[PDB]
This record gives sequence, structure tokens and C-alpha cells, in this order.
Amino acid sequence: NAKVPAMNKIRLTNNWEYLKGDLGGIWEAVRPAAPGSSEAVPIWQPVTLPHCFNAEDAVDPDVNYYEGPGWYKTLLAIDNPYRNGRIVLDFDGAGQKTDVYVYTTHVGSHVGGYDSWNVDITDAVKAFLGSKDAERFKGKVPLSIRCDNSRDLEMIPSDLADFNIYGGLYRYLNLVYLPEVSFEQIHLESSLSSNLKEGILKVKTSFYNPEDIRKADVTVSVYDVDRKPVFSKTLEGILPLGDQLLAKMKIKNPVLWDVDVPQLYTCELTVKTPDQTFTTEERFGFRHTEFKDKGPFFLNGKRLLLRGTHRHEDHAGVAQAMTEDMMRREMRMMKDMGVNFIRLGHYQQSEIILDLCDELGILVWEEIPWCRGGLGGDVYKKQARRMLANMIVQHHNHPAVIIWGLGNENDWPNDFNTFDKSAIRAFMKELHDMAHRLDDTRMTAIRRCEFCNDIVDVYSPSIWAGWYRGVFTDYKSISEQEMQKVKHFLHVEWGGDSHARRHSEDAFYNLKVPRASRDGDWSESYVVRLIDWHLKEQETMPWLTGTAYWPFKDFSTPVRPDNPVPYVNQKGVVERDFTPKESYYVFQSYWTEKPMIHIYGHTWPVRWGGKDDRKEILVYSNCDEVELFVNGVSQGVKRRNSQDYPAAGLRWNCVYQEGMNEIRAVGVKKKEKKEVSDVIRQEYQTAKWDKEAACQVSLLSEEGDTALVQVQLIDKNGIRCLSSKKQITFEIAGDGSLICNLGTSTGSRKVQAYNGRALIRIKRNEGNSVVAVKSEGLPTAFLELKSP
Amino acid sequence: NAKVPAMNKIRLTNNWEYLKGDLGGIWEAVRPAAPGSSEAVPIWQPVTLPHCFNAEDAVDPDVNYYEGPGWYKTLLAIDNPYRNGRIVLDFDGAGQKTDVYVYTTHVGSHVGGYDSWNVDITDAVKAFLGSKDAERFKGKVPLSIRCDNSRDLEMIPSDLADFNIYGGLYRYLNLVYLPEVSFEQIHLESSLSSNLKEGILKVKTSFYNPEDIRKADVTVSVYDVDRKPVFSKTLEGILPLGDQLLAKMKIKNPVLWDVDVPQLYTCELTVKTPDQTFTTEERFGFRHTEFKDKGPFFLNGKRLLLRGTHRHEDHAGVAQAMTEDMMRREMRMMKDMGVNFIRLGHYQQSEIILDLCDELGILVWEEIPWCRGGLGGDVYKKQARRMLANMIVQHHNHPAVIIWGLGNENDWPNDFNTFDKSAIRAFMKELHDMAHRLDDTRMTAIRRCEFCNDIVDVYSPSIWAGWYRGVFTDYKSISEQEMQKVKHFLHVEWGGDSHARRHSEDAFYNLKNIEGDASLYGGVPRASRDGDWSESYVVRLIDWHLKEQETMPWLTGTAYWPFKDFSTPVRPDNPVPYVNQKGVVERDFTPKESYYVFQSYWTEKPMIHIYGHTWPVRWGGKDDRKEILVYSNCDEVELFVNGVSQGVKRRNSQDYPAAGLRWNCVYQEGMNEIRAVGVKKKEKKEVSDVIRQEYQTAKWDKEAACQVSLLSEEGDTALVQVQLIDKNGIRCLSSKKQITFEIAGDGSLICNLGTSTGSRKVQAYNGRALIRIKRNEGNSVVAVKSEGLPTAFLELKSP
Amino acid sequence: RCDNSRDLEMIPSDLADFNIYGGLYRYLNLVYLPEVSFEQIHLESSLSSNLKEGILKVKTSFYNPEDIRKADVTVSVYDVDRKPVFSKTLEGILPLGDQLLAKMKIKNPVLWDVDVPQLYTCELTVKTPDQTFTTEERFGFRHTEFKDKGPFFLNGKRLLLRGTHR
Ligand code: PRO
Ligand SMILES: [K+]
Ligand SMILES: [K+]
Ligand code: NA
Ligand code: NA
Ligand code: NA
Repeated sequence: NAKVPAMNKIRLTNNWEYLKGDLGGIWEAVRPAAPGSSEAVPIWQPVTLPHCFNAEDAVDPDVNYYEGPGWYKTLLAIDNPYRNGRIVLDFDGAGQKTDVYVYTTHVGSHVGGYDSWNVDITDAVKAFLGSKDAERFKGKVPLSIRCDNSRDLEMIPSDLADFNIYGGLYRYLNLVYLPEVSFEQIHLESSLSSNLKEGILKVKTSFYNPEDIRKADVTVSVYDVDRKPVFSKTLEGILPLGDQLLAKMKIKNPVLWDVDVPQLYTCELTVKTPDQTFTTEERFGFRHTEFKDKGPFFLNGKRLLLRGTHRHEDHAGVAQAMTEDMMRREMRMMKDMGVNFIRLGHYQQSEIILDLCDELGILVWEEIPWCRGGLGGDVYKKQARRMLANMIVQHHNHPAVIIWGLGNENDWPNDFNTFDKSAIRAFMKELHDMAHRLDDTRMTAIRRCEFCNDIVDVYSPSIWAGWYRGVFTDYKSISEQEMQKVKHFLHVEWGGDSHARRHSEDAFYNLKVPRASRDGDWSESYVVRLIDWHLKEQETMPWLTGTAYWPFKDFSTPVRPDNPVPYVNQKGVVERDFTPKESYYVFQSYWTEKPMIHIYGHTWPVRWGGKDDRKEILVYSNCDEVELFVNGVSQGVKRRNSQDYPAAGLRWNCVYQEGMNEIRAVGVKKKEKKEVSDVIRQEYQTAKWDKEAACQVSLLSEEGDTALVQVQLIDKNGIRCLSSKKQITFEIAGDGSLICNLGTSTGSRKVQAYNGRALIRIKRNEGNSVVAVKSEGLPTAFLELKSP
Repeated sequence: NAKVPAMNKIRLTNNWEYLKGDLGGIWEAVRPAAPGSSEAVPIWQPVTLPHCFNAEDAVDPDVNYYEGPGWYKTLLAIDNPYRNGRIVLDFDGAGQKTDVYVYTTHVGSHVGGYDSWNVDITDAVKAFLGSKDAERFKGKVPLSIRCDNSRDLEMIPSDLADFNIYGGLYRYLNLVYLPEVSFEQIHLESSLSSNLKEGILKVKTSFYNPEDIRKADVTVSVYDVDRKPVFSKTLEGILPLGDQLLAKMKIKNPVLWDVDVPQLYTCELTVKTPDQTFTTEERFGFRHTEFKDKGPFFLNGKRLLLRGTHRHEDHAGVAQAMTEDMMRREMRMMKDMGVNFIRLGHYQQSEIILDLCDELGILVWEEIPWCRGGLGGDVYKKQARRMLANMIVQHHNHPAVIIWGLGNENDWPNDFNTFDKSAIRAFMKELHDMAHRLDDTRMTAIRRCEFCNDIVDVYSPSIWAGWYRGVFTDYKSISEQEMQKVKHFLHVEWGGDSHARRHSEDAFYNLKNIEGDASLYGGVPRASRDGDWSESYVVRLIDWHLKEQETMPWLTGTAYWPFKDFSTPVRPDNPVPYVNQKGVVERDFTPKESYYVFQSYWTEKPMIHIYGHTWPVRWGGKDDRKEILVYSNCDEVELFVNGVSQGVKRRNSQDYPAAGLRWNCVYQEGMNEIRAVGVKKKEKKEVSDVIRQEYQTAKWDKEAACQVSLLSEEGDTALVQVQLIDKNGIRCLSSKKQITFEIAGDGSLICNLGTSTGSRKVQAYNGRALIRIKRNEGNSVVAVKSEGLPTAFLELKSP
Repeated sequence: RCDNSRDLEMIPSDLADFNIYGGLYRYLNLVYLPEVSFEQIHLESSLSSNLKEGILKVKTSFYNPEDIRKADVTVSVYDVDRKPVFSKTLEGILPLGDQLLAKMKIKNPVLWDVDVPQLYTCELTVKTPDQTFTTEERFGFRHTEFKDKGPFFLNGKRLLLRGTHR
């Protein structure tokens, strides 16, 4: 399968209908139906693409997310601009098994939720438009597509995985018109000498030529980052059939691709016949990479500590159906945090993501979804083989990619009643060998399958210091031991869960030490210190290739119904809606140079303790020195120093006054000659609280048609229970509706309290509603919401 | 099977878990799973059987009912009382495609939602118990079952049908222990001499004998209606393998089975070997039936007008998963209405229903679900052939059954891109020929496929006088024309929708004063479909049909459609969404007004029913003479309005409507008491009825608000009432606006029942709507919405 | 294509003491038919206890691929000398699937015997406006009985079977 190298892609976003469930046969999608008839049910839902079956039910706290069939239908207005041209449906990606129909004709199918693929529907379209059936469709072509994400033990990935195996047309679906002769595949194979002074580019192509044209003229042109030609060659009378090597060239003193200054060349290809001129473009970059034996990673001859994260294709409100603009925002957000490396979750991701990594300067590890459970039969193995080949062939032109991953946690059993380590080793080695045959210039890898750690080029164990294992102060020691076991060690996945907006006084060094092991309270306060510690240690590990935090952004998973946000993995440093957590700024203060400054506690409204306690205040900043003010009184300047943990020396112990406090931080970064500041306001409560006794519910603010409701757990005397984690359940009756099923701690109708509180927004619909608030063992509370 | 065992038959009702959806493979049903693990999801629901996927979502107003896969699982504690015995799973019925697993071993499958079937799991159980995998199940055997009601154009019935194609284990699933030798089938073939004085009974059996036992002693005994022996015979050393004719006997002066006095004989069979004594019972009845060419129907030599209804396997709160007690109540309710004939919807029904028809005296038409759509391929045709053979073979012994139906509305197209009448004719005749090969003693039938009306023994056209066609006063004339087209005419399906508790003044003949002496005017109500779907119209429609039937001596009979409101996927916009409301009984068994019309015509036990028990507020002008109808089988009835006698009237079916028992009376503004006293001379009995009704003379403007109030309480349950009122607070008594209920807090709406008072979205009945709230001893707020009106709120607190 | 390859999942067994022969070794006939014809003709006969009354049931299955709605069918039965003993026409019958065409009683029927084999002939005709099609089928009246632990009787007389194989 391929992504189609085309210039004229039409995204089919509008005028779709979606049915959750199965039809009795293709005839049900296209048969005549009168209003009010038996054919007029089931009732379909109008939607736009991309669309995911699971946009809401993945994080709905009371249901298993839907795994099963669903249908889409639309009417295509066909108008091919090319004489005797082709009509192609090009799928960026669809989950998980897809069948495609033109009227009643099955035209294509696909198994695999994460690779790109396409279907040539030229003949089906011509036959339909020439048939008696075209008339009642008014000259349009009925397109019906079935997607299915039914559970399937003989299909990867496994339902044991810690993520949703989503369904639907959740990546763009494109209508692509082609001339008679086009390119089926374009491989831009480039290499760079060790001394960086000579680049080699090989331009290989496969032709798409169903009309069996015998000759064409093909022009290959290569342009540099400034759009200047560096090579141009026309091949007259070439045979445009199957594979052809078009050009091999040497480029002296190439512009290099780098994570700080990503620079790309552009290859432009034209196919000419008497009846067509067709041009497309493909980008590539020159760069040299090397993993040292028992040592670090080098990019273009310089040691580069990989500063990595992960991401899932998942987002608030849409699940996997993210748009291009959402992807652009998220990747920019990563770059602004200082990320230079990403493992793209457990599957091939949208080509849009790969382009953004090429453009932003982010190295890529990308893997096939052989993720837990063991090993299935022949259909299973063919899928893994097919998805690995599809991934390498589809993404090999991207300079960001340095690692093809072959699987994750393959030592995790129980999708089958046997677990055969030797068979897993055998299939693993077959995939490794196949990847090296397809692309000898990149490394293979796996994560966490020790009995396969001799097979791949690059290996990652499981090291979650301070979360699943020991204390986070063991991080460096464990890494040193682990790195000794394999030729090339690279650490993917570490961190900890934090319930966004939950903070903990016990996690701080308050006067009048905090443990470094999993905070059973899942506070941001603990994860911040855990990340701080990891980043400080990495500055003293010169042998270290690098690491990748897991994940960048909170994402939904079916195996955690009981998390503070149900069905959400909360290890992210960013909320599922892009809202940064406190931990985002720790990475940013360590990994970027643009001046910034962040007092911890922007979402911490009420601290607590004894009167005149000296409360710890942390500032995460890359400034050379910072001065803290508490209620206008300077608390002293402090100099930044990574090794002075925590907060790299920028910590203070200060008395808060009862009631409201204002904390201000002023920083200077000498290199930039820049001053930056931050300010937060925090209340300080000295009253102690008894057991939770009631929910106080009130209107916190309004914006347009929207109301922000706040819930506070209080004891029998009305004192805030600032440590409570009790689950709050929201219900509504009336004209409004809850803004929920977003997978965030402020967009959930069932959510654990954060320091005794919970927030949710109500869409009022310009009418009247009553909100009810439940919590186990407490009286149900109520709030009326009227509109102006 | 059924009824071939008895007491070694265990209903598996408890300790089941249900998953809406599909597993990735049988291993996910039985693999080790620790709490909090990836194996601990998806989360299953504990359930009791019988169970239906669609108990709630069939009538849920905002979703398409679920058609797809679902799984059940339990742990069987097996302890066979018989030496070297069998373990059998016996399905009364499951929808639609079913696969059965013992541990990881697939042991059986079935396509067909309405026939009975079984699987012998002895070997799979033994193989599992002898393996190392048995230990972690602690001596129990994991049983996993997949049911699937996915839409399937190559499977009957068609999704064009006006009923839900339900999914799940919605009839009893029985664990049956058996000895080595038992009966696979018992065929009791009985016939009667022309003078009815001699009965012949042939006892044919098929043996189940997987251990190949060579000889057994088999005893046949027949007991009469008083449980006295009339025949007893032991066959020593018979071969208990395959088919055996066990007995042929003549019973002189047999007690006959009849619709007024249903009387059954019992055949008792015992199979003995050195290691077993196995005894079972099967019932049968002697009766003679005859359809006259271009004439009526005869039971036991006497003309019998078939007084019929229909029923679906569907009920409030459970969809198809009705219990035996629910079925006994419903069939008893039919008999109390005077029914003597039923077409069991569009499919084979539970054997319990057939047993109740035999015991209550209700003749039966039972058909396969070849119901609309055209004709599919080979798998489709094999299913239809198999379901016809299964139905005849499984239900042959029931004396109630007189007709095997081969299909319904087979002229209804569009499940395929072709519709070939000649192919449908060819398959229809093949099914007809097959039924007669299997059972030559009964008639075949179809309903509404004119181009096949030459193939079957008995034919029904489509006659919906006053609902889908013309006026109900054409009923008799249409029936006369239709009966001439075929040798044996039988009319199944007629009636009309009525939104229970919705009544209509315009449906009655009301008298207004026109200004010496004033004169009287009244519009005559139309005899065509009431666009308002009032009970008032259906009552008159039923009344007319039954009156005409007393003057149709050539008529075999008819069957009203249906007895009870039932859910249907093709009517999202009905007053009760997704409910076919043509019943005379609500989906929860509550009688509608129309129930008593049938009862007054069809029974002899004295009864009397004033129309309007669910009509709280009538309306009109101050001195209007409002029509009052009484439906009663009493010879004479006297009406009292507010204590003032309005005169005695004599019953006369042909004095339409109400068989002469109608009055025109002035109501006073406010509350009125209407009392009716009747006497039935034959029984020398007096009976009475009384209703109380308000009378509103104030006219109302457009709907402007919803007035919401707590109408009454019962324990933890609150009955909430909604009343649509105009800008001056006057009740909008003709309003049909849809009302939506919502709740937040500790309580829950008692909704998705498919009744006009158990629905969270429902059209108002005369401007009001009721729903019950389960308060859970806490506090809730109810919101009430209606298009274009301000949303109203009602608080519900607990003590 | 004909094939007599050995096949253990096909009867007879190659263990048998005869050749499982291959080829078109019995006549292959080209048969022209009208629209409506008979697919099967079943002549079911029984003989009274005293041999004096014979019953013949004539059942047929129609071949009717054009779905003709009505036809006229004649049943005729001829004796051993071709003398008619029964004739009846069913006008406007449905020539589709199975039909019982006739049930009749023959008094003092001539019996079939091993010394005097005598056969009746049943003749069936299907007519429409576009066809007249006639075919014939034979049957014989005779009574057989195997006595429990005893000999064989043909038409009430003990007949010792003098048999062979081929
Ligand atoms: O063979 C029959 O038709 C009778 C009817 C009831 C029991 N068996
Ligand atoms: K969920
Ligand atoms: K529904
Ligand atoms: Na899977
Ligand atoms: Na179907
Ligand atoms: Na053989």
C-alpha cells in the first residue's frame, strides 16, 4: 500500500452520514427509500470527516467503548480533469478493517488502522454512471464504506494494550484524480559522508500505468532549501512501467537537516506524454546519525542528548479524529517545550505528523502495533509484516525518522492459551531482517522484551523510577546497569500520573523530606519533582543516548475505568485538550533558551498548614537568577543551578498570611539581556477540616451561553476538605447540557475531586436547567442555572 | 426438543453475565484475569435469564435498537444423576444466530430466532474436566454463548418487518440431564371417524441412543381427561434406535377437544434397561376440523366463528424475554376476552404459549418468519425450509394448531435489487408441498400475497376497513368480495391504533342545543381513520366489525391485530415512540377501552363497562347531551348520571353502536358520576360499573405552559402529572404535543416501558402526560420540556 | 468428464469384488420437452386382503420453469390388453410442484405374477394453449408377504424364490 504521491488531493470532509452498527447488505445503503417507510430506519447521523466512532464513549465513565462495525455514505460529484484519467480514493488511515463500495460493487478492503492505502475506483465509477441506476442518483456516485474495530485476537494491536483500538474514518479520506501515467511510489534515498561534505541522492520510482503507455518523458529536478535548482535532468522516451531508477547524484557541501535548523531539499518529478503533464514533489534531508557502542547518540557528528516524548493519536472531543490544525498546534507545543525526539506511540501515525517533525526538527522512532499478548497465526503475522513494510516504504523519505520499532512489551502474555518465547524470537528476527532489507540506513528497536534484546539494533527496557519501581532517585543507577546489557541503549517511557489541578502540601519541603516513591495521591506536585530529578541527572550522563517521557498529552485508554479521570492515562504533562500542566514548565525550563519563568501553583487556589509555617515555593525557570516576592516583600535573589535540587536552586520557604496571598517572581537571563516575570494568587487556609459532609455547589463564572460550575467538598462546619479525592458525579435536567466526556479533570461528569473541588462547564442553550451533584455517602446538592 | 423430558430439566436463570458486543476470540471468555488487569475490561453486566439485548433500547426514543453480537457466560455445576448419562443444553429460543462454547471448544450453532434446538455437550464436558485447565475453575465448567441479531438480508425475517428482530437468550435455556436411552421425538398422530365416535392414535418415536444400547423395554400408556388409563402396553426387547412405531390404538367414544371445554389425553412413555427407568409425558387431543369451500369453519361438526387475535413475543421492560408467569397472565387475559383463535405473530412461539392454547381452548395459526422483502439465495431458502420443518415437527402434537403459515406480505419488495414473482411462487409451492408431506392433517396459509393465492389451502388478503382503506362500514362488503376469490378465506389482521388514555369528543355523537323550544344538532363522526388515534375511534371500529360478523354466516372468522401493544423499529414517530399501538391491551397488560368491546360481544360471564375509565375530563357546551357508551353483555342496562336515571335500554348487537346501550346526557360543570347497572337473565345476575368524570365548558387557546405536579405517591414511587394549559390557565384538552421528561438527582424515571405512562418522550393525551419516578428515598428535580414552551421544573424530596 | 478415480470417501469400496467402472456406460439421451412436463410420476398401488380390490394413487411432480399458472391434465389407466379402466381430466389445475392426480379403486384387478407378469399402464397428458404432451408409466398389482420365521408368499400363494445375481 502507498499514500499516493499526488498534487491534487480533495479532502472529502462534508456531506457524510454515519451509522453505528452493521447493514444487512450493501443493498441497504443504496436501495430506494421513501420517508416514513421501513427503509427509513435505522436513522443515520450527519457528520464531517475525519470521524471516530469513539469521540465520546472512550471516556464516558459508564460504558465500554464501542468495538464493532459502522458505516459511512456520501454521494460523489465526479469530474475528472484528465483525459482518460483515474479516480482514486486515498486513505490517510481508517480503523481497523475497512471495506469500500461504489453503489453495490465491492471495490477494495484493508486491514490495519494506522497505515495509508488507496483504491482505484475508475472502472466501478464508469460502469455505474453508464448504468440504469445512475439516474435516480442525479448524476452522483454513491460511496459507502464499512469500518470495523471489533475485538480480534488475530489482529494487531492487542486489546491488552493501554490505548483505545479506535474505529472509523478518523484520518482524512482523499479523492485523487490522476492522469493516465503517474507515480505509485517515490523513494528519495540519500546518504551523507562521515565528514558531512558529500551527499548522495538516488531517485527511484514505481509507475502507475494501467493503460500500458509505452513511452514518456520524465524530468527530475532537485531544489535546495532556498528553492534554487541544484540538478535537473529529463529522460526522453523512458518506459513508464513498474520500477525505474531516475537519477543518481552527488551533492557537495549539502545543506544539512538538524534539530535546531531543519533544512529540506525538494525533489520535483514530471511525467509528460502527448496527453498529460503531471508533476509532484517529495522532500528529503541530508543528515548523519550514529549510535555509539555502549555510548551516546550523534547527529551530524555532534553528541545530541535525545530530549523525547511520546504521543497518541487522541484528543478531547474527537478521539483519533484530529484535524491538521490540531496536529500543528500539538507539535508546535512540543517544540516550544524543547522536545527534539518523539516515539509516535505504538503505531504509524498520520503523514501530517511526520511532515511536522521534518519541519520542526524532531527525530522520530515509529513502530508497528505489535503491542502485547504474544503471537498469533498466519493472518496475524502477515499483518505485522505488511504494516512494517507499509510503514518503512511510506515514511522512508522523512529525515526525522531514525528508528523503525518492531513492537512493544512483547513479553506480555495471554491473548492466546500458549506463550512461546522461541516463536516470538523467530518472528522478531524475521521482522528485523525484513526492515534491514527494506531500509538499511535506519536502526530497528523494541521496548521491553528482554528475551529479544539481542535481536534489534536499539533496545529499551522498562525504567519507571519513582512510579512503578523504587524511588526516582534510583534513576541514574538503574539506567547505568541497564545500558551495560545491550549494544545501543535508548530509554523510552518514564514519568508518573498526575490528576491535573490536584496539588499536595506533603509533596513539598515545608518548614514547621518528601518521599521519592509513587505518590499514591497522583498530585502534580509529585510528578513535578520526579521530572525535575530525571532532567537534573541527565546532565551528568554523557554516555546516554537519551530518553522519551511517556506521554506528552493525556490520552484515553480502555483499561483504566477507575482513574481520577476515568478511562484517561494521566501521565501527560499536557491535558487532553492541550492545557499545559505544571510539569510542562519543568521540561521547558530545562530544555529551552527563550526566557521563561513559572511559579508552581497556577492551578493551586488554596494552600494549607499551620500559622507561620514556612511554605516551600518552587519556580521553574531558565533564567540565570530569580527574585521572589511574597505579598510585595522580597524573599531574596537566587541563582539557577540544575544540580541544586529541586527547582535548580530557585526555591524559597516563605510564610503565607491567612487568606489571599500574591506571589511574584522576576527573572533575568543575561544571554538574552531579558527580564521576565510571573505572578500567582493563592489563598492560605489554617483551619483544619473534619470528614467530608456536603457538597457546596456554586456558579463560578459565565462566558456567553456557558456557565462554569464549581463544587467544593466541606466538612460538617463548612471548612474546605482540601485533601479530598472523592468522586463527584454531575447530572443535569432542563435546557442545558453538561460539557463532559472530554477526558479532562474539568470536562468529566464523573471525576475525582482535586483538593476537594471539581469544575464543569454547562452549555445553557439560552434556557433554564438544574444541575445535581452527587458524592458517595453525602447529600445530593443542587444548583439552578438560568439564562439572561 | 420439548416437551420430551420434565424434571431433570433445570432452567438456567441465575449467575449469568452479559456483554453487549463481541469478544476477540473464545479465549477472552475463559482466560485468567486479575482485578485491575487489561483482562478485567470490557466490563460485563450481571443478568438473569431469560434476557433480551433490547429490553430497553427497542422503545428508547433516541437510539436505533441494537442489532449485533452479544455474549453470555456462566459456570455450570455439573452432577449428572444418571449412570453414564448425557448433558444437553436445550434452547426454547434465542435470537438470531447463536454459537455455544464449552471452555474453548465450539460445540454447536443455530440460525433462527424462533425455533427450539439443543446441543449434547457430554463429550466436551468430559474432555474439559479431564484436562489440566479444569483445575482453576474449581470443578465447574465454563459455558460461553454468543448470540447475534445483526441485520442480515439473507436471513428471515426481514428488517422491513413491523417488529423488532430481537437478540439474546430471550427464552428459557435448560440444562437437561438424560440417561443413556431417551426420546428425541414423540409424534402423537390422532384422527377421528366421520361420526366422531371413534378415535385413532398412533404413537411414533425417535430414540436418542448415543451409546448404542441394543434392547430396551418401552411402555406406552394413555390416560383420559380424568387421568384414567385407557391403554397400556409394554414392548419387551425393542430396538431403541432411530424411529419406532410404538402403538396404534382405537379409542371409542373419545372425549373431544373444544374451544369451550379443552380436554386432553396424556400419553406416557417409559424406557427401561438394567441401568435406567426414564418416563416422560406428551399430551394430545381429539378434534375434527373442516373448512367449507366458499364457506365457514367447522370444529367437531359444528360451525364455529373464529374469534381471533394476534400476539408478539414482546412485553414492557423485557422485550422478548417474557417469563412463564407473564405468558400465563397474557393468555388468561385473552381467554377472559372471549378469544378462541390466535395467529402467533410472524414466527414460531414459545412452547409455553402452545401449551396455554391447548389448555385454554384457543385454536392456533403459526407461521415461519418469511415476512416481507422478496426472496434470497440458498442459505435463505434453507433457513425457511428448516424453520418450517422444525415448527411442524416440534408443535405437531398440539390439538390447538389448525394452520401452518408459510409467510406474510411476500409481495413486499426491496430487500434485494430484484423481485421475481415466479421464483417466489416456486419456493412458496415447495414450502406448501413440504408442509403437507410433514403433516397432511392441517391446512397451510399465507397472508397478503395475491399472486400466490392459488398455492395455499387458506388465504387471507389485506382488509383494514376504517384504518388503511376506506371506511369501516365497507367491512362486510369488502369481505364478501374477497372471500369469493379463493376456496378458503380467513381474515387475519384488522383494527386501528389508539394512544392509550387519549379520548376524543369528536369521535362521539354529541348533541348541541340550537335556539320557543330549542332543537338539537350533532355531527356524525366519520368512519375513516381518526388522525388523532383516539381510543374513542377504535372502540367504534371494533364494535362495527363484530356487529357485522353476526350477519356473515359464511365467514370462517377473523383475527384482530394485535392483542397487545408491541414495539416496532419502523415507527419512531408514534405517540408512544417505537410502539405499534393497535392493541386493545397496553404493553404492560393494562386493558384499553377496546378490550371491553370484544369482551361484551364474545363472553357470557356477566360484565358491564362504561366507556371512559381513563377519560378524566370531557368537554363541550353547558347543555350539550354527551354520548355515553356502555359495553356489556347484559340483556338490559340502566344508566344513572349524577344519581338521575336516564332510562333502561335493551341490548341488541345490530343497534349500533354499543348494541343499543348508548345514551345522550347532560353533564354538569365539574365532577360527574356515571353509574350503569345491568342484568343478565340467563345467569340471573346483576352487575354494575361507575366512573367519575369532570366536564369543562371553558374553551382553550394555544398551549402556553406545562403545569407539573405530584399527583400521588406509593411508597418510594411518585406519580408526576403534566398538564398543557393556555395563557389563561385553561387546560388544552385536545393537545397532542410531545412531552419530554428529564431528571437529575437521586431518583430515576420509570421509562422505556413502551406505554403512554412509562415513556420519557410521549405525545400528550388530552393535554396531559403521566410518568412515575423511583425516588430512591432521596431528592430529585424533574424537568418537563415541550417544543416552543418554557421548560417546567418539579422538585421531589423524601422524608 | 467422467472419473472413476479411487476414493475412500465414495461408495462402493475398492475392496469390493467388482470393478468400479468408468465412463458413459449407459445410454445418454437428448430429451426435448414442452414448457410444462412431469418431473416424477409415482404410481402407488395396493391390493386388498382377498386380492379382489386394488387401490392406485397417481402422484406427480411438475417441471414448470416458465411458471405457467394453469393446465389441463388427463389421467388414464389401461389394462393388460390396453383397455381403459379409468380416465379423468382435471381442468385448470396448477402445474407446479406436487399434485395428487387421482385415487381409484379397481375391482378384481389382474395380478402380476412370476408365471404371468401383467402390467397396467398409466397415461398422463398436460395440455395448455401451446402444448400437448403425453407420457406413460407402468405398474402392477400384487401382494407380497414374508412370514415370521417362515417362507415367502406372492398373491397369497407360497412362492420359493429361485434366484440369481448379475
Ligand atoms: O395428529 C393430530 O392432529 C392430533 C391433534 C392433537 C394431538 N394430535
Ligand atoms: K469508556
Ligand atoms: K428505539
Ligand atoms: Na487485537
Ligand atoms: Na433479515
Ligand atoms: Na470408494
